Amino acid sequence: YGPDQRAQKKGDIILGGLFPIHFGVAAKDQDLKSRPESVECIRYNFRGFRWLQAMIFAIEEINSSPALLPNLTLGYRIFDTCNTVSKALEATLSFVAQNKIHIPSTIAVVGATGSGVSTAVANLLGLFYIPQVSYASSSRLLSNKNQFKSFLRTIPNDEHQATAMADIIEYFRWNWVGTIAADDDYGRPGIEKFREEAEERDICIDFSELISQYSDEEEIQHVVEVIQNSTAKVIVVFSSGPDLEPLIKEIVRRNITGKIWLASEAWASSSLIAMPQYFHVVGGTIGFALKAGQIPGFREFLKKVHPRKSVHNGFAKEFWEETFNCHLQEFRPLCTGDENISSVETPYIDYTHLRISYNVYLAVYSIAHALQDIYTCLPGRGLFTNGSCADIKKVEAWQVLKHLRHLNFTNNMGEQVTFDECGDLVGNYSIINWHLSPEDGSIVFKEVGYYNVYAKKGERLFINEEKILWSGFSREVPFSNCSRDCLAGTRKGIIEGEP
Amino acid sequence: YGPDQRAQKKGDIILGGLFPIHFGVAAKDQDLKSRPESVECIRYNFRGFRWLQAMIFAIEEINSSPALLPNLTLGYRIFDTCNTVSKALEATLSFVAQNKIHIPSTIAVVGATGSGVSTAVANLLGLFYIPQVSYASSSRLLSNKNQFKSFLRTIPNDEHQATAMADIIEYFRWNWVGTIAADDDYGRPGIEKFREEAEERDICIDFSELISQYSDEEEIQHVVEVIQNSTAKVIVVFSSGPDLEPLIKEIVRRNITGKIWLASEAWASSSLIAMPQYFHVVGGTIGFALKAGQIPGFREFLKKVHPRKSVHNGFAKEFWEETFNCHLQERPLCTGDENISSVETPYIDYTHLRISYNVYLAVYSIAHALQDIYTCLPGRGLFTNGSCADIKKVEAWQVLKHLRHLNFTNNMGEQVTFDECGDLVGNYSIINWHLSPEDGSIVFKEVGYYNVYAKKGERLFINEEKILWSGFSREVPFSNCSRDCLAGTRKGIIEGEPTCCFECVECPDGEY
Ligand SMILES: *[C@@H]1O[C@H](CO)[C@@H](O[C@@H]2O[C@H](CO)[C@@H](O)[C@H](O)[C@H]2NC(C)=O)[C@H](O)[C@H]1NC(C)=O
Ligand SMILES: *[C@@H]1O[C@H](CO)[C@@H](O[C@@H]2O[C@H](CO)[C@@H](O)[C@H](O)[C@H]2NC(C)=O)[C@H](O)[C@H]1NC(C)=O
Ligand SMILES: *[C@@H]1O[C@H](CO)[C@@H](O[C@@H]2O[C@H](CO)[C@@H](O)[C@H](O)[C@H]2NC(C)=O)[C@H](O)[C@H]1NC(C)=O
Ligand SMILES: N[C@@H](Cc1c[nH]c2ccccc12)C(=O)O
Ligand SMILES: N[C@@H](Cc1c[nH]c2ccccc12)C(=O)O
Ligand SMILES: *[C@@H]1O[C@H](CO)[C@@H](O)[C@H](O)[C@H]1NC(C)=O
Ligand SMILES: *[C@@H]1O[C@H](CO)[C@@H](O)[C@H](O)[C@H]1NC(C)=O
Ligand SMILES: *[C@@H]1O[C@H](CO)[C@@H](O)[C@H](O)[C@H]1NC(C)=O
Ligand SMILES: *[C@@H]1O[C@H](CO)[C@@H](O)[C@H](O)[C@H]1NC(C)=O
Ligand SMILES: [Ca+2]
Ligand SMILES: [Ca+2]
Ligand SMILES: [Ca+2]
Repeated sequence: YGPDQRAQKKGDIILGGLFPIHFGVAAKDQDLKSRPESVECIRYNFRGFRWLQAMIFAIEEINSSPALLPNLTLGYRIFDTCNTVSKALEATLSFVAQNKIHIPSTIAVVGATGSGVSTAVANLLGLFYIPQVSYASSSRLLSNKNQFKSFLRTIPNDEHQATAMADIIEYFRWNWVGTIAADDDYGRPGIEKFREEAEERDICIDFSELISQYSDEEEIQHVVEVIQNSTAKVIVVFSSGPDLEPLIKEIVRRNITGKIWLASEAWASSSLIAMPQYFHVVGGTIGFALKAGQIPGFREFLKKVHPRKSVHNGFAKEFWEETFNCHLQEFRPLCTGDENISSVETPYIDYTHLRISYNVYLAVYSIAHALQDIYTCLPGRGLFTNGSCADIKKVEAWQVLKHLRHLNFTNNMGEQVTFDECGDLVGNYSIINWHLSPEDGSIVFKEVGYYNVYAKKGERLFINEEKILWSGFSREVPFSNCSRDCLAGTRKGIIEGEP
Repeated sequence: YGPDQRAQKKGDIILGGLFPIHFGVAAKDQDLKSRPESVECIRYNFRGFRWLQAMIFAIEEINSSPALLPNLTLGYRIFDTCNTVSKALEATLSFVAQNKIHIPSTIAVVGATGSGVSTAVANLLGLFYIPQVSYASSSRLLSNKNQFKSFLRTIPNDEHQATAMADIIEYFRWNWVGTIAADDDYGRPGIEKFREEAEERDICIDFSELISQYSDEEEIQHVVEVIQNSTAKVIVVFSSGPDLEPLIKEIVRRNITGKIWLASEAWASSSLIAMPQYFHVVGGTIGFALKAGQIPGFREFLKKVHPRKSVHNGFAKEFWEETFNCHLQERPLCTGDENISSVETPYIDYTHLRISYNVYLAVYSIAHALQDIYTCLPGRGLFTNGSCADIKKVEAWQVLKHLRHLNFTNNMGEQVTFDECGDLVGNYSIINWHLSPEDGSIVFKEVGYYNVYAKKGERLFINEEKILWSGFSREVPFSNCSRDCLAGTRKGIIEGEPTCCFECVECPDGEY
């Protein structure tokens, strides 16, 4: 059961996992004139492979520490989703293969990345009460506990992002904008929340459009026609890189400049949009980012992968091949095997901060500490029936979920990690700016403030306007009002139809 | 296996089924202090039982006719979903149980009602390329063929409904309304489309709220207060009966009267809201409806039910118990000789068949897809090299391919064919809620239609002479946020308020 390439290790306790190794699937048509065959995957995601190694590192750090879960070993079974629902469902059917009835059971799943994939996986995982701990899903629809009974996450939701964007617009005195969002369960609720917030602060919106990764030519042309027919220089986008690339390509080949973008977290640091060829269009973007944690011995673990020594990993071979443009054997030169991964610039060991990787780390330690709480329990002071402890020899999924619901522990950085009613965390935000490197010629992200989620309303945002390059060259705030303000000797008037 | 309650029969080809026999599940939630049990369904839906009987009737009619499918017999396997995702997922896992690994396979499935349930079912059914035909799901999110490969339906989507509501509001000139929607995949896209159209037509919307079947007291109280403060008389609702009942209960308890409700097809005929004691609030509602059909011999088959002769129907015993307030023993004891006509229930208390006619069409659609595979000639086929499939060993994707190229004639002399998004087209009927003078009861009276086959601006037709506003009044209400400027005067601006609301200032001296 399950797909062919996988990261698998045996042990007393087995943990699941879903990571987007590939960016997407093939644009194919199957008019069913023959028996259908399995779809393929196209592009290679080096960021996703880095997230995969964080879970392995956390598990192997737990197994080597006698203070956490002694006399017990943890395994894993990690698959690939290709950013599609169907592959995730194929893997999940293997996750719950024994509960529906030679395959070990699953007690915890480190959830997917996309919101739609997470929803589709959770709808099936909630039947058997198997906890799922996501690390990048920030939709507000997953906070509903009537439908998703066993969903937890280590990332905050998207209400504060919309509120902060409205706060920025109010801060810089703009009242004429336009909105774009992806066509999924992550973009639509967020853009709706932003519209709800902006209606109260008297901000008028000109156009609203929806995009998708599989949009045809005559839906991109219409969207880019609507954009250039407007007089608003401020555009708000709730989408990811794969869902935004075609529109950006079309805009670039048309050479449309002068717009100001307010990026969400999904594409704030995406490598598909932050390209020097696009700088004369996407330059000067303002976006949001999370707070970066610390993992001490992580670079050494990343810099010791090998297609032959990493027998437990099935993605290492393709990582080597895609990195070195080389072909392994059991145009493309043959692989010697002694090549060095430090000589190639890829989003694998070329990073400045760890944000989602820290989330994977935290999810694995949350599961481990729930298991530890099960382990070190005194009978008569438990959490089940008349007060009892669950046996660590025969632990089940729902007991782990119950312990996760009542979790409180201090991480390696010296701060508590507690899950709220709907299994969410609250955290700070960091506001960044897109610059141009003077020496290397790449794109540099620079912090220009922060968003405080603890302070009172109206005292949260903090902007250092002195360090904002408005288009990479400008040092003056853009004008984005619909009409010029009247003077002392005049008054206002009404234009029929217009807001 | 799956759930214990079911209705199945042996045959060469088996069809699936998903009907909402109940309205919902129990309100109990576990604290995870013990092993969780199976959730239980609470209310009984007499409308959902009628739709199942339509599928059974269609199959039994096909088996008797030699012209349609000789030498082949159709069975069935029908489950209950209770308007819940988990039950439907369990039933669907039972449907595809053979293909995960003795178990017969399911050629086709007649889909669910709710869009949220249908999406969850289709996500799992699309892996195995099993065709699914829905009779009530009408969300536009299900028209994306890049995700739902094998979804088909016999009901139009809601874009035309939203445009029709905008046209109705434009016909009776109002520019100050409100909107209420359900928090699922059905009410959100429709309300977004309506907001787009209303902004296009220069109509101002005051508020916008979201409700759900499991909303607590504070949310309902906040929603009602929002409606109370605003002066917008006209309210537009995109939801169903179960999701709207708590709000209507709270409003009726607080006695808020005078609003004009525009109703979607989901609750324009629901028996949970169309009640005589709600009339002083929901009276005079204007809503949409589908087009009725004819199924001769249906009522007799409906009236020949019994909890003993129905060997193949496991839902009949609870039907009898609920109908006669009895208890069958293997609450008085059941004699078993009572008359169905004695008890007045939504089972046979109907006037037109509108959703139960879609089940008929779905069953004949699958039947005609199998007649095409059955009868063909070598070199004349939809598959590779012009070859034909094997009727003796037929697969699901062949049925899907033949469904994508289907063109047949209904019983009542009209054509059916499906678009390449698996959707259909049809007209609408606009009804008005009255009060019957003989028996106090809501009565729906048709006042106009919406010809979807016409050009823009010539589709809506409304007869005003048969509309009773608020159920008694004969005068068109008023909703504009501002009294009209009379003459010799100028518009004004009020700060912080929409352009729909002005001040009516007088002109300067020497002008006109
Ligand atoms: C979230 O951000 C706020 C401000 O950005 C943090 O508050 C700061 O806390 C440090 C140390 O406690 C103080 O030295 C600063 O003066 C605080 N800033 C302000 C504006 O009061 C807060 O600690 C952050 N939260 C977390 C969990 O790190
Ligand atoms: C663009 O419009 C905004 C609001 O429409 C203007 O913000 C006003 O700024 C003045 C002076 O700073 C304040 O007295 C007003 O209260 C602000 N408006 C509101 C609604 O608070 C802004 O000045 C305009 N910018 C330009 C360049 O005209
Ligand atoms: C309520 O407002 C609507 C539009 O804001 C009014 O409709 C206008 O009516 C005048 C004549 O009274 C026509 O000349 C306009 O063409 C109408 N506008 C549109 C867009 O159709 C309506 O009359 C107002 N109601 C009342 C009672 O005055
Ligand atoms: N929050 C996104 C997922 C996401 C977060 N960060 C990302 C970075 C890259 C790609 C996707 C993401 C969603 O729900 O859809
Ligand atoms: N169109 C509805 C389905 C529906 C039609 N009539 C109904 C009556 C009751 C409940 C649901 C329905 C939906 O998308 O969900
Ligand atoms: C595109 O627009 C920029 C900005 O004005 C201009 O400098 C450039 O010449 C244009 N054409 C290109 C980049 O081919
Ligand atoms: C978690 O435990 C620490 C231990 O002192 C305590 O200070 C903190 O308040 C606890 N967190 C919650 C949410 O109770
Ligand atoms: C369907 O069949 C009818 C009658 O054979 C024919 O007139 C029509 O062109 C066919 N196709 C469509 C799309 O209706
Ligand atoms: C809709 O109504 C028009 C006119 O009333 C009619 O010509 C057309 O055939 C109808 N279509 C359907 C699908 O009923
Ligand atoms: Ca250990
Ligand atoms: Ca306008
Ligand atoms: Ca206002």
